[PDB]
Amino acid sequence: RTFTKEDIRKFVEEENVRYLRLQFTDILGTIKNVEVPVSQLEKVLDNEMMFDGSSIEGFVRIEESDMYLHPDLDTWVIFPWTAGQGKVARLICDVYKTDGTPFEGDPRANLKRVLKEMEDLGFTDFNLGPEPEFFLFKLDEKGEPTLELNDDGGYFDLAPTDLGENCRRDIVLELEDMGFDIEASHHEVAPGQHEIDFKYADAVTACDNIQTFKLVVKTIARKHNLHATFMPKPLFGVNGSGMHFNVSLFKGKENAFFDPNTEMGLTETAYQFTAGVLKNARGFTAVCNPLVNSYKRLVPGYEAPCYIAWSGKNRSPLIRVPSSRGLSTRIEVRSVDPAANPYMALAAILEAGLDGIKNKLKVPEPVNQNIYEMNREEREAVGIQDLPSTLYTALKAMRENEVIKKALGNHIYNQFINSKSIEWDYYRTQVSEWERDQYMKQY
Amino acid sequence: RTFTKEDIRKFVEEENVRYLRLQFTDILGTIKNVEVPVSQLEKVLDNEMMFDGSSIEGFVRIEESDMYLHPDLDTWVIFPWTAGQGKVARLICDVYKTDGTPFEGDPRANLKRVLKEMEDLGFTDFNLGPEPEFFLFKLDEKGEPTLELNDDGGYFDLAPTDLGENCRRDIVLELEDMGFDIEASHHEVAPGQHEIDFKYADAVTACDNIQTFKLVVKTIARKHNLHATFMPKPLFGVNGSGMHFNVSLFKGKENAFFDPNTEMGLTETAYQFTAGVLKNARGFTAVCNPLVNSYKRLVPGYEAPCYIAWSGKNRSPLIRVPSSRGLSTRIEVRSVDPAANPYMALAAILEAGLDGIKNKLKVPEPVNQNIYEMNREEREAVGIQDLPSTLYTALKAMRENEVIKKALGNHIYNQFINSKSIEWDYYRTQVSEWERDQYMKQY
Ligand SMILES: Nc1ncnc2c1ncn2[C@@H]1O[C@H](COP(=O)(O)OP(=O)(O)O)[C@@H](O)[C@H]1O
Ligand SMILES: Nc1ncnc2c1ncn2[C@@H]1O[C@H](COP(=O)(O)OP(=O)(O)O)[C@@H](O)[C@H]1O
Ligand SMILES: C[S@](=O)(CC[C@H](N)C(=O)O)=NP(=O)(O)O
Ligand SMILES: C[S@](=O)(CC[C@H](N)C(=O)O)=NP(=O)(O)O
Ligand SMILES: [Mg+2]
Ligand SMILES: [Mg+2]
Ligand SMILES: [Mg+2]
Ligand SMILES: [Mg+2]
Ligand SMILES: [Mg+2]
Ligand SMILES: [Mg+2]
Ligand SMILES: [Mg+2]
Ligand SMILES: [Mg+2]
Ligand SMILES: [Mg+2]
Ligand SMILES: [Mg+2]
Repeated sequence: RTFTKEDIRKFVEEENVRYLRLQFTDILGTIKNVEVPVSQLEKVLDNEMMFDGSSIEGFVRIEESDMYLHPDLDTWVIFPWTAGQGKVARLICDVYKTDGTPFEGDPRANLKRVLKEMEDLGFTDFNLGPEPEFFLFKLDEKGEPTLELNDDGGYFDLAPTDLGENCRRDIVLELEDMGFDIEASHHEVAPGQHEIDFKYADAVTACDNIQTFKLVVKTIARKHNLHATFMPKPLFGVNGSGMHFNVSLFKGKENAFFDPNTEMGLTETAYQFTAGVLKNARGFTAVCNPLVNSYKRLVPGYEAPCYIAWSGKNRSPLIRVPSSRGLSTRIEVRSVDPAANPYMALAAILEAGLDGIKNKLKVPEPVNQNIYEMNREEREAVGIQDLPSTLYTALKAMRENEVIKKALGNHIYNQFINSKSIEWDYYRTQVSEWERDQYMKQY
Repeated sequence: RTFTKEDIRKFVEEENVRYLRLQFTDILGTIKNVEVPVSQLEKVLDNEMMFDGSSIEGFVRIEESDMYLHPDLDTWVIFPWTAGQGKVARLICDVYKTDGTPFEGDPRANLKRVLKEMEDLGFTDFNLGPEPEFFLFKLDEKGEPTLELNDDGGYFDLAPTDLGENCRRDIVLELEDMGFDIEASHHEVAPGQHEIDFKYADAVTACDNIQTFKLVVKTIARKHNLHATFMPKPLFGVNGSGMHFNVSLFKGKENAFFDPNTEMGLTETAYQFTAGVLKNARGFTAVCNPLVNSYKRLVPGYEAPCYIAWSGKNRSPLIRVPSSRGLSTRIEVRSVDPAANPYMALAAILEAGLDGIKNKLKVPEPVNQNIYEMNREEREAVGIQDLPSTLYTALKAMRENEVIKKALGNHIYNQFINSKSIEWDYYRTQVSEWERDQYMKQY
């Protein structure tokens, strides 16, 4: 069910592939890659491809720059928009040190580490169905983006109110040709916003999917004279974009979250799992919402969470339980946004979830109600805690949580905190057009 | 005949449609749809598939916000401007709740509910032939509509006075290749105004016929560098657009409105029905004219109604009985405008008419003169009421009518009152440039 070096060797000759892209993911969720001519295949498969690690965000220092790429052969895919003499294929890679030690800073591998912990606890797969929503801006004279959305449409609109109809069709086409099992395509709430959904996959595969997804969304958009962006809240007073993380544990072909006995079809594994996410949600939101701009979307009134609670069929809370049951039984962690590093965010959610199982915690009361229309002490009554309000308050929540530190390991944890703290302090000393428009004449 | 799943399956295979487009309508009459690839065909046909009802206007709240779609299979249609590999079929859907119940808030479901009460009183089909007039404006360079109209032509004008022949011929062509029975196209009275008529059909498919028609006109208008608008009165001083509702009852392929033996040629069933339409007109005007702007159409001098009355061959009253008889025999409610939600409006007029049959009401006598040149005191004489003049009074007339509260059921009634009252209380507060032009120098 895994591919061998000779599997890959045959694909390269069958489809007459000309170039290889070796791709991997830094600490910011940003995909990086070098292209080699397929004449270098044997170097690729014997794990002898090198790059400057010091030139990558959350990696090594300049005095130990050299690092290697190790291709995960299962990640093979060919880019259905490439020619015959320019056919390009891809391998996603894990990062290693010169000595053959896998890198403590690799985000993909760190998720592979946390998934071995769920396995020793008796679960065969951790499935994630991501929901990355995006905005489409128009490009100008000289190719750079503008602030003019591509339409003034809204949820489930059709053409011409929704003008990214063709562009979404082109993204489904190339994606389907890449082995994506697409599920739905539609205009989202906010003007210019779009959603394309695809079937869930096992943890490592799902993240690889997100990275591919972004990759295809952005380039096809450019071919439609549009600029795509996964920024959390591009604009005040409209819905932001969130990368909902639908998750579930399988004991093999069977969904450990589903109960065919009860009226709400949830097992107590699932209740325990949701318990852990809720307990540790403060500690992991810096990682699921790692930009300053991520907290301009965690504001009430736009179907994004602000308050740690769970409920079914309810889109105001941090955890919605969608109505589907059966193999589709899942918890939806709505706080995640598309700027998150998927590998790290899923590591976060998984180990928080595994915290609830290993510690057999009982879940709080479902908040079956519109949490926005609740006031500070009406929710303080039922024990509903807030998520961090700023990126600075999110990191502090991180420094004091013990689970996110285990889910990330010491390197990523420190490199993440060190970067984002510098990030905050550049922001914190910016003077906004807001401050000037409100304060330059008045005072 | 009536299509069944495997009928659906075979058409999908035999035609290689790659994409389903599932559509439903919100309270404001606006079409809503999601694209899903044919991968998901079986998830569609098992009514297994969902959307967010709190982001549909006039539907559910965010706490209870998960809803499903049941496709009406008889609505299968392949878009004749989608080639292979990008070929889209459509299915109109009904809307269901998480408990498997139809949604009280579905406007289409509702028309179906009322049509059931029509089968009670012994009628097989309620046919409607709609007449959705529209305007075409010129786009500017960056794609947005301007206030320059496409021609300056009149009723029945030719090219080059009429510069919409070519936009209309393309509309007519796509429409026939979607199965429409087109009956005429021509320039309408106002400059830039156009009409395309088509055969009547049963109530549901006719409202479906209107939604498709609207979507196909706006699409093709863009292809021609135009903006189609179904706004009732886009410009002062020249006719508005109406959506004439031509209706009749059938006792099984027999025009129940046609009496072959009498001179006028109407059965007493047709008379009773008009009595009910005429009695309840004020109560259903808000739903037939839901815009502030709807009421700048409903003003004398423009071939559009403003007084509750009925006449044959006569184009001033609310209701006109056109000369044609036989199976063409119909009443024409001329108040309807194209911003009206088709399903709701038809539900409203269907029950008003039913109100008159069941109670065997008797018809006001016809007003066989140009009822725009009758003085308020001359009209009060014969006992002729006025239509509501503002959306606010129309809402007042609606809150005080019992037939309309039962045509919509409480959810649609309540949702529409609420939404439109708010739409008014913004309008009533804005300062018109009319006001600043007459008053700002004089005072
Ligand atoms: N058992 C499961 N575990 C994790 N994700 C799942 C499971 N079943 C379905 N999903 C995922 O949840 C996603 C949610 O799809 P979507 O239609 O976007 O739901 P909504 O938009 O209503 O939250 C799908 O992408 C699917 O792959
Ligand atoms: N029995 C009927 N019931 C409802 N509509 C009908 C019937 N017979 C004809 N019609 C419809 O009336 C419409 C005529 O519109 P049109 O020719 O524009 O009339 P007008 O003379 O009012 O412009 C068509 O949509 C046609 O299908
Ligand atoms: C209507 S929405 O509910 C959009 C939510 C918002 N944009 C956010 O996640 O921040 N999401 P979904 O795809 O789950 O229906
Ligand atoms: C000549 S007109 O009579 C124009 C009516 C106008 N546009 C309105 O109903 O507002 N309508 P029709 O197509 O029924 O002849
Ligand atoms: Mg070697
Ligand atoms: Mg291709
Ligand atoms: Mg979704
Ligand atoms: Mg969404
Ligand atoms: Mg979601
Ligand atoms: Mg199923
Ligand atoms: Mg006509
Ligand atoms: Mg007309
Ligand atoms: Mg007419
Ligand atoms: Mg008789």
